[PDB]
Amino acid sequence: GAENNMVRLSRIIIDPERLEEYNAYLKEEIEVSMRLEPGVLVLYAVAEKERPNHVTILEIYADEAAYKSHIATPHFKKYKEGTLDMVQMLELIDATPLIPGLKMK
Amino acid sequence: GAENNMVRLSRIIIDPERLEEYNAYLKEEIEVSMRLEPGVLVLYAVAEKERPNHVTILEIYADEAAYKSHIATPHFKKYKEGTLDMVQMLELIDATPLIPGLKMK
Ligand SMILES: [Ca+2]
Ligand SMILES: [Ca+2]
Ligand SMILES: [Ca+2]
Ligand SMILES: [Ca+2]
Repeated sequence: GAENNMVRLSRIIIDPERLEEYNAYLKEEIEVSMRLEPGVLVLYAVAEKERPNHVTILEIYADEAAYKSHIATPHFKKYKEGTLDMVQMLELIDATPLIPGLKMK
Repeated sequence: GAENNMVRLSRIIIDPERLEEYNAYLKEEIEVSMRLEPGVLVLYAVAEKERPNHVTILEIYADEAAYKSHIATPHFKKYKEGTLDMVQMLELIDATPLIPGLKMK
């Protein structure tokens, strides 16, 4: 439920020359995850308008089991392997939501 | 609709000695905004577990008119004035969602 969801921010810097390829892989992998995995509650990615190769993803998983299952999926594998040479920085920020379970209108 | 929503990340660093007071003001202001303003679609605040005085808020407004109305409200005023001496850094990052209108499950 809301009280044990794993919430994380991923902050990524992508090689500017590979940004189109990266976005193609990322968008597909998010779409498949949202479609197929009940434990993936959101993968909400945004690109900074001033620096479009700086992407932040708000990640909410039902629990750590859901997260571990997610990173074993073929769709996550395709993304992780496909983009390995495109990522310049990856920051993984575990976080606590101020209002657990707050949803978008 | 999804295609003209104003999406922004606010990254804030709060004076560590004022963090409890800050969170009280922030949580109240988010709760009131979500309750009262149809144009505030989400204010999803998280605190970094390693550095709890580092807060990131995913902000989604229906449009720029909704945002301008929000910052004129008495509840936003109370928060902005109440926390003015507690904020050490404020970064306002306009952003483009990769999947406009994606919602949390
Ligand atoms: Ca849960
Ligand atoms: Ca390069
Ligand atoms: Ca809109
Ligand atoms: Ca201090």
